[PDB]
Amino acid sequence: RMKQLEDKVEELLSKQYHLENEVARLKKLVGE
Amino acid sequence: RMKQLEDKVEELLSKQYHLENEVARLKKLVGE
Amino acid sequence: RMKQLEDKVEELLSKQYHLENEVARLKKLVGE
Repeated sequence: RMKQLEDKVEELLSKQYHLENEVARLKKLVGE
Repeated sequence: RMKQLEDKVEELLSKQYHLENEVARLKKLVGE
Repeated sequence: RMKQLEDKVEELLSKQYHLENEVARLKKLVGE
């Protein structure tokens, strides 16, 4: 239970950090 | 309380996948 | 070890809301 969740949360958190860097870079292109 | 959690992570998993999809797509369409 | 998990589910939940917001706009801002 606990462990499984913990795994799945660090992965999603991992993904999230990247997703944000991408969106930040998308914002730059398009226009500020 | 653990099923609860499974439930919110369940939600986050899904929303993350549709987000990434949207972003990848946008990245493509936008271009430089 | 429970509060930690709970506290992480919130970072993800929090960032998730903001990112969907960011992309939703860029979408309209691109026509997409």
